[PDB]
Amino acid sequence: SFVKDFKPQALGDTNLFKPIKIGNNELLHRAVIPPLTRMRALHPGNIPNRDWAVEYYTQRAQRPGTMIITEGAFISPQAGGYDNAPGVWSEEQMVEWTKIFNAIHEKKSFVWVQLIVLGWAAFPDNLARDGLRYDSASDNVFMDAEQEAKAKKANNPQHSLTKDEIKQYIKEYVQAAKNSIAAGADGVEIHSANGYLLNQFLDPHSNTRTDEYGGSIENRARFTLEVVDALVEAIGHEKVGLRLSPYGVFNSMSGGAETGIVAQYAYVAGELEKRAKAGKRLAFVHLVEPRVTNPFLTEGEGEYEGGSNDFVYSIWKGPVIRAGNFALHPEVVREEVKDKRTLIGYGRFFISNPDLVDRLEKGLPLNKYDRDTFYQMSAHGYIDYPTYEEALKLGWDKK
Amino acid sequence: SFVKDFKPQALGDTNLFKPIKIGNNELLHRAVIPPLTRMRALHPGNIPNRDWAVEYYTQRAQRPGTMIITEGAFISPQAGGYDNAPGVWSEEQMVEWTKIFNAIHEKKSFVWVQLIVLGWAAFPDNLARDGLRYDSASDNVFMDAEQEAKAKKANNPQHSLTKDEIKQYIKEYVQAAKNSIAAGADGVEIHSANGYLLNQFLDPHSNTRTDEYGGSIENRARFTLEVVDALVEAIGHEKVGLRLSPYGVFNSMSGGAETGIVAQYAYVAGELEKRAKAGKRLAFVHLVEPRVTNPFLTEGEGEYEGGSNDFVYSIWKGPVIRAGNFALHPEVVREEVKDKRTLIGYGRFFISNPDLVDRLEKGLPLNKYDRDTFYQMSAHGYIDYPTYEEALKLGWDKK
Ligand SMILES: Cc1cc2nc3c(=O)[nH]c(=O)nc-3n(C[C@H](O)[C@H](O)[C@H](O)COP(=O)(O)O)c2cc1C
Ligand SMILES: Cc1cc2nc3c(=O)[nH]c(=O)nc-3n(C[C@H](O)[C@H](O)[C@H](O)COP(=O)(O)O)c2cc1C
Ligand SMILES: [Cl-]
Ligand SMILES: [Cl-]
Ligand SMILES: [Mg+2]
Ligand SMILES: [Mg+2]
Repeated sequence: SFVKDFKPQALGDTNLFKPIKIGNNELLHRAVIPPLTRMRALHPGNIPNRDWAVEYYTQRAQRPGTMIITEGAFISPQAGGYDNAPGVWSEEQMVEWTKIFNAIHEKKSFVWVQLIVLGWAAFPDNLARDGLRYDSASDNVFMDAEQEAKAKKANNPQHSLTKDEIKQYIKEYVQAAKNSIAAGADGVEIHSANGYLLNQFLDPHSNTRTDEYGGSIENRARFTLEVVDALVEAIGHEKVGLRLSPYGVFNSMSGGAETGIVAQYAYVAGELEKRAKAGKRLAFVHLVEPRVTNPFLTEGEGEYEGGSNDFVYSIWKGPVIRAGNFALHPEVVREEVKDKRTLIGYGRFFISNPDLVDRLEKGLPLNKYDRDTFYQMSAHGYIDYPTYEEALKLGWDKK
Repeated sequence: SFVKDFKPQALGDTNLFKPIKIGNNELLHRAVIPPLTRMRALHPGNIPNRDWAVEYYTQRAQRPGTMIITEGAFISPQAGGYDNAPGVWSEEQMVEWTKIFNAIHEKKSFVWVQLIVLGWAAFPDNLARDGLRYDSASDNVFMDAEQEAKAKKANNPQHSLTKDEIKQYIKEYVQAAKNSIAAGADGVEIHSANGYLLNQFLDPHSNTRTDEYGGSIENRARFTLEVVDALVEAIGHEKVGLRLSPYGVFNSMSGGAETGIVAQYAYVAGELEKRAKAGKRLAFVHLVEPRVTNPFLTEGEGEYEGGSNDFVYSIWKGPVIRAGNFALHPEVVREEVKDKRTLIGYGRFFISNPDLVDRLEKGLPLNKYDRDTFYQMSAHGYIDYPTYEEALKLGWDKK
């Protein structure tokens, strides 16, 4: 059915529908698909879903010139820990990714692989089964009670990364980015948000190290910036973006409660701009808004009104993708896109609306999303959400 | 005469005329007099002007409940180097300051002493005459060619402060703050802006030290925060404010050209908020706007449009005083004061309008200022600017 108490607004008369260049891609509009983990990958091997994944991305690539960022993909087995999320380290995986990339490109759209490393968000029992460590920045605070319980039962202690192990992860990032580009991707997004490994280093709560990788702003940011530099060198600055969530609390990050949090993120932005003047400007910075500090919470919940991402624009001078509760707030988008380098990521409503871009342009009703199938092993709630035309044929305007 | 091409607006219907508590003071409106060096102090002894200073402050205290921040006052001889700016270290000085404070309090207004240390802004030849060092954070870059010339002629080399010398300055700050409060001041403002000593430490251009006082964000901010803590301990958090100019380029600071500049200032703000939750919240943070990156330039010149101070509000949760080209822009003030903890500092037009507050309330014409007498040894352009009533009697509406 359609979202009931929503008054759509046509955004065709705004910059959301002005073309823009991101890296090597000529986007025809500024509605971006942000990375959305869907858990349809198959076990063993973390293989992109052989039955449905091409169709899912094809559907969502349907508006020509759409930028798509993939669901997070593990750079290596040690970086993983969810059996049904995909990786980008093996030939088996890349064969499926290549079909996905070809399909998106056939629709005249673009695809950026998000590269992820879970750290403490991983399931310790899955890792133990596979003889893998349970990693994080430090070893004196756990993510939450459920993870502590899983670690205890699995006899798999949260491990503070040694330096060489950080270097190994960097090696894996480089190979993963190379694999992605070689298989046909337009670029990669480095995930440094949402409480995953790089974020665990950035955050003073999860990072209590006393070596060069913690204990200060520059040190906490070291790992993230090393990955940025390794990837820019490997595949080019124009094929690399970075995702951050300064006010996020998901996966036990600090958010605005940490008074040093803006300085930490301002520093990272500064270092990117530094490189940008040094000739190596990233394709974009992608920010999760304080509009959504936890993506599991329904729209309008977990809003942080005490902080803004606007500080980033004073520092970083490249394109900025912003994501978080924008689908139901066209009045907010209308204002934000007046800035000529701002793009808008729409997550949950791209899950439920394969033709979301047409709907934004024309101010059409939106399909409600079904949270129950966000992470199901099913085609249902993955590839069977209707376009607006299909919805009308199904009589959804009458429900 | 009045400012010719200005269309005044009455601001009586805005928060600019809502009372607010700053430290121990119940301000009756939010138009603040920011610190304004006027160079009327007498030599020898850096003594506040025995003839005119009481009258000057009395005039500008005339609207009941006005917060006045004094011209910068040297904490010690070594901290000085301008013969005609006042100090707050000697009995001779404090006798004059006490009369000033009494006069302001008689008008039911408030007075905060700004404490300053010049560093490389000082005249090396004056210092050499008095057997004093020419100090800064470092010794490998000079402020400008004129200062280099003065240093050469005076045989007085720019000296990078040793650690114990930093400690001595801290001792002097503490005694200076005590002297101020004892003499009757409502509080002090720590000047960490405008390219003076504390700012010289904050800025990566002027601070190239490799010890604990430089080489990182935390280190560059160390001196400023040590002064803050020393003063909060000495006289109370409610009697202490801090002034910053993140985008300033005056006295050879970096401004927005430094990509790390927002992180540097965000860190300081974070540390203040940290103390604020630790029970010791400063009375205010005072910011110079990117509206004016150099106060010597006429209004509308030296504007930096590439950065905003708004980031501070995401971090620091106390009162914020903002200064820079607001007198001629009531339309901007009207918007900024919608924030209920924002006060507005008016510098140059408080020099020329002793009754500025009445004029802002009622939307009256403003007296033009005379830059030639900003720093003259004269009553002219100091205590002879007319109130609006006096201006009309002088026929200024006809000029
Ligand atoms: C089901 C689901 C899966 C997600 N997966 C990822 C992910 O793999 N990587 C990532 O950086 N963010 C992920 N996010 C966060 C989104 O990219 C987005 O920032 C968030 O949903 C807020 O935007 P929205 O209100 O438009 O949904 C996910 C969010 C949801 C709801
Ligand atoms: C003549 C003059 C003297 C000043 N003296 C000081 C000072 O002693 N300390 C300080 O922090 N700022 C000083 N400033 C900067 C002002 O406090 C204020 O930030 C600046 O003039 C911009 O505000 P305006 O446009 O309202 O004049 C001075 C400015 C002027 C024009
Ligand atoms: Cl799993
Ligand atoms: Cl002088
Ligand atoms: Mg169901
Ligand atoms: Mg004259």
